[PDB]
Amino acid sequence: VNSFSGYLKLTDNVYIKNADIVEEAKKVKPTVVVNAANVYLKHGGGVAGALNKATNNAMQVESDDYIATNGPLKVGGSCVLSGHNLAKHCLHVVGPNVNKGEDIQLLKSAYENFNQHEVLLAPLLSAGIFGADPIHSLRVCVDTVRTNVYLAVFDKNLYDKLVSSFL
Ligand SMILES: Nc1nc(N)c2ncn(Cc3csc(C4CC4)n3)c2n1
Repeated sequence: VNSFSGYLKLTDNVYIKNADIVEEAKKVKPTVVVNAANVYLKHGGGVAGALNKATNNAMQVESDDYIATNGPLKVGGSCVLSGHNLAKHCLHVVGPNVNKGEDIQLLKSAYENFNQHEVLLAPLLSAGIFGADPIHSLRVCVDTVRTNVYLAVFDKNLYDKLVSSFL
């Protein structure tokens, strides 16, 4: 038993809700919140900009030190950093950005990072400003993630479309 509430159950291990990942995180304090990161951990907009703002820019400060030490992530890769006031940990995952021409097949590699964590609150990778089809992203999530994932979908219209079209 865990503290997530109001989710619809899609599969054995995948759950979905129309919600603000920022407010969902501050209420739940999940062990892991997933950020829709880029390779530079520049948290300027979308989910990343929202999460970073909610941390009072502490996420960005920590991320800049990470990059200065380690260099950029790979597309499809991830790193674990602090969750600040939102979660114990933040798993920064780089899905391919279609608006940069990145290969959508790396979306499966991106979701594989979730399997290193037993339970996660997450957005749909490569959705929103990353330019992928959120319905494809949901299918890849369901077919790749085996751990327990709670997906927060900000847009109510999109949430209803994801549920109604789910096979
Ligand atoms: N659940 C939730 N909460 C927010 N506050 C929010 N903002 C943008 N998106 C959609 C989204 C999913 S992946 C993504 C980035 C790759 C660009 N953007 C949001 N989803």
